[PDB]
Amino acid sequence: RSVARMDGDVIIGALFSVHHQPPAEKVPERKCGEIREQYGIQRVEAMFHTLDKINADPVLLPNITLGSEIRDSCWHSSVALEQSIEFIRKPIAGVIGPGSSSVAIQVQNLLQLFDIPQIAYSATSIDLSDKTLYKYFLRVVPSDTLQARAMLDIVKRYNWTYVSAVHTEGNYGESGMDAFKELAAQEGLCIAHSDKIYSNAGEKSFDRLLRKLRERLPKARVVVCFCEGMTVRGLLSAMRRLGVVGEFSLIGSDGWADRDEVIEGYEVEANGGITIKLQSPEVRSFDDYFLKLRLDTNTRNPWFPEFWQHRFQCRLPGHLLENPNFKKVCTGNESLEENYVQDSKMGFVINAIYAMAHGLQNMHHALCPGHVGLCDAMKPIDGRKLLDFLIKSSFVGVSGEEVWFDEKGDAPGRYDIMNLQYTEANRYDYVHVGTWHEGVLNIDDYKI
Amino acid sequence: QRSVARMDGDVIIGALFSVHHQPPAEKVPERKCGEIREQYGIQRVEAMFHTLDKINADPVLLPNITLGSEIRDSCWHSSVALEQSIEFIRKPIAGVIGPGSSSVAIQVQNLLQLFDIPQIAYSATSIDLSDKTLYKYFLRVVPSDTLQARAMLDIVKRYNWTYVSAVHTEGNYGESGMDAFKELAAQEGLCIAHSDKIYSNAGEKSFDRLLRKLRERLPKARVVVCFCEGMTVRGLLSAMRRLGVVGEFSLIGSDGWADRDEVIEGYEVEANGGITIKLQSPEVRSFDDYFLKLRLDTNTRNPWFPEFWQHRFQCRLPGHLLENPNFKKVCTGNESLEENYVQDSKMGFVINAIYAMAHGLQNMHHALCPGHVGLCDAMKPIDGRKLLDFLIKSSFVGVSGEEVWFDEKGDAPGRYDIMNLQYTEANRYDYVHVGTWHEGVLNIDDYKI
Ligand SMILES: *[C@@H]1O[C@H](CO)[C@@H](O)[C@H](O)[C@H]1NC(C)=O
Ligand SMILES: *[C@@H]1O[C@H](CO)[C@@H](O)[C@H](O)[C@H]1NC(C)=O
Ligand SMILES: *[C@@H]1O[C@H](CO)[C@@H](O)[C@H](O)[C@H]1NC(C)=O
Ligand SMILES: *[C@@H]1O[C@H](CO)[C@@H](O)[C@H](O)[C@H]1NC(C)=O
Ligand SMILES: N[C@@H](CCC(=O)O)C(=O)O
Ligand SMILES: N[C@@H](CCC(=O)O)C(=O)O
Ligand SMILES: [Mg+2]
Ligand SMILES: [Mg+2]
Repeated sequence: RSVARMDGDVIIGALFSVHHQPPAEKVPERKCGEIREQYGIQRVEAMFHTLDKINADPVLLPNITLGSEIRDSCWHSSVALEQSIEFIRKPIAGVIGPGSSSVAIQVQNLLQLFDIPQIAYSATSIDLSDKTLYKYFLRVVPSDTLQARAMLDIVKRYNWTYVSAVHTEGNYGESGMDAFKELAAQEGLCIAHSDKIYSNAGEKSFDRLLRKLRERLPKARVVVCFCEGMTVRGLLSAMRRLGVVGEFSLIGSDGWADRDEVIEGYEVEANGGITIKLQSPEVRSFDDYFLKLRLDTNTRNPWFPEFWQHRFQCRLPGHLLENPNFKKVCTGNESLEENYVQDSKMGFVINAIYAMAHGLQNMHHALCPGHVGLCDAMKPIDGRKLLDFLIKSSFVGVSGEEVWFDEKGDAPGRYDIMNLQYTEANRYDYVHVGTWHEGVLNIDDYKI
Repeated sequence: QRSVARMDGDVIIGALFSVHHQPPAEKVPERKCGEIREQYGIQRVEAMFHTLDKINADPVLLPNITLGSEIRDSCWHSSVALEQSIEFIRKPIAGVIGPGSSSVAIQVQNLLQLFDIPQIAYSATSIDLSDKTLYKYFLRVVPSDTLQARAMLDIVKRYNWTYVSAVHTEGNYGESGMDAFKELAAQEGLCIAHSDKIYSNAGEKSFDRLLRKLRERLPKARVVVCFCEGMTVRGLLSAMRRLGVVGEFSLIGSDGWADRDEVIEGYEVEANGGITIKLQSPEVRSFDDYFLKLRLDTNTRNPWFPEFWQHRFQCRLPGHLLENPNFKKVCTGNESLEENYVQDSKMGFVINAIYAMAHGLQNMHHALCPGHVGLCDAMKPIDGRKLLDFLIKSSFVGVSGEEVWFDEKGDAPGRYDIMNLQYTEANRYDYVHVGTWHEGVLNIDDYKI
């Protein structure tokens, strides 16, 4: 499997969903789906970019260059584990990712055996806060103990007393929904229908899911989905097949948030949806770098050629990765600015990388006092010690966010409440209608 | 540097057994295990040694090819099991026996499958493991809980009940078991009245509500199917006592209840008449003949024996690397293993899992090395992907005379005992054996119920 590398004194591993997960039938041979931009290429480039800057920075890690070994997780436990084995087969100092809680648990179960700290940028499961089971895990995002509370507050806000519940099979949906149901039970909120499903389940399964939900109408119109985006898309698609529109009031978790790829093509069935988004400021710095990448000068990113052809539905003559679905040759001058959309969690990806650097810096200050570069004490780097320095690190993120971790490796965070609506213009957009921070729900009622 | 039980041979079979209890929660990061175990540990380690000795003396099974072993401790925990599984992939292991727990077996299989190493379980019963897209290299000689659902439904249909309530304990066991029951029930025209789930540790208030919801469906739905942990049943019995009701329902429970006294202890009156399922556990006399004769000074192939002996007979071994600090008297070495002796209830499964591995290797040899006495180039090294194909199609007669074979998903047939709680001729409540579910056929003594 391809691997994006950058040499340096200390090597940082990373796991990103460069491709979609393998089709249910291909799982055994671990053959992945199509190339991804927001969750794949953009994150791979964000790592390269962040490391470039850090290595060009005189204050952070003065004479210590950070290298990398970026691997594809295909958002799947089996591929992620396969690739994590490669990390431990210069030794990896720490790992960034993967994005899924279930997948993250699989990776952490192996990494902890070699004392390799892991920092997530999107794994929000409450379970990962258990340090007896996940000692070497930390993250720059808040656990879903909060998101579940935010979701219940929204339901309470609009006096909904009877709701249906759906979650994506796996640790993220299961842990999040269990927390929500626990809160609901305390508050006396009734759950009409409850169901679960795998994001990659067949259409017949999503058909069944939808049918079961409709049967609980019209009393159970509100549907709480602690779901991955693809699970939500699977449901919209099922609504498309049955010819139904606007029957439910969907309230989704961060797997949906304000992601365009989730509702693309199904804006009609998705319209009116209310979602939760992890607050993360747009990273302009990244756009300036990313949009200037060219298919001829970007050689450090092994997947770029595959990406370009897919991004511009064109093919590369003679290229081994020539796409057999497009005829118009790639002019190699197409603009990455067309319909461009930055990964919604870009800030977290970047700050997770910076957290790793700050951990290494803090460790160097303590173990190699007065030394210029790495000293005997950090040759090799002791993962167990690096973990403690990471947990005790605090800094200002790429966009001003205060980043630090509590004893459980959890970071502070908050959410933006989004509402999908048909704007004045002939277009559907994610309107920012509110926020949830420290138990306080603020929603602009006139905006909804 | 965790100890390993070894026996060299032409082909090495790996094994993961719970030689020790899992690490206390706070000792998990350091993977420091608990107390030594006998039935789930030492007895299984010895069962493997004994079985291999027997197979190596068997003129019909692998006549001129010896089997060896690399037995590791799983401490009934995924971190230790993974730690030890890493050691297997670090002579290469042809296959792995174990581990015992489904959640732990899943973690082990996620890794083994990456190296095409077939894994055969003797006690992991999770329905999840039947998914070959996720667990291609997993097979087992113990039935999947989906067969418990089947047996329980067969019991319900036998007495022509049309409506039943359904309760299951939260978690994989309870939820998967009940989902299986419900799928079958729907397909066969059985209606579900009240349906619920609950944690065994839920409060009395929660069990009070559960009982109220069940009673609301009376008298039409007098039968309650419980795919539950024993303590969930106990919670329900406890609620019946508080409410002051008796014999209103006919409870049918999965093996979480089985024939456990701790479940009905003090609530025999409200439990009386319940029907439960239990995995059959045929005693393997030949194992006892071997195990009961083991001695401290001569058993040097089992590295955990010294520790086991000290704990088993509450004595210490002066200056031993693992000298038990809880007892002052010294072991004589002539204590008898027969005192309070109890044979691991899964012993037959453990032995048959080992025999299944041997038969898969034998079948592979016959097909890939025809005419060769020993292993030929086609089996140097053994192609795990091929061994998996041969294992799946292997069948034989087990240690207790049962027929062992696997379906396409690597699942095994199921044989359960059917119990009925009754008040015997004496002033006592006993779990009376009233039937069996023999691989699809329900045999019940209708008069005893
Ligand atoms: C440290 O790195 C800087 C790069 O800006 C270089 O100019 C300087 O000479 C280096 N110092 C040492 C002691 O290597
Ligand atoms: C919820 O119900 C209360 C009580 O009837 C009412 O005062 C409040 O305005 C309602 N809020 C919404 C959003 O409907
Ligand atoms: C194979 O094993 C049998 C059974 O003990 C033995 O009689 C025979 O001599 C062996 N063959 C060889 C070539 O060693
Ligand atoms: C179940 O119903 C069938 C059909 O009437 C009947 O033949 C059979 O005897 C019944 N069994 C019992 C145990 O009542
Ligand atoms: N927070 C989700 C991931 C959502 C997403 O990034 O799409 C998880 O922990 O799995
Ligand atoms: N069947 C249980 C294990 C039972 C036992 O041996 O204690 C499981 O799948 O985890
Ligand atoms: Mg620097
Ligand atoms: Mg033999």
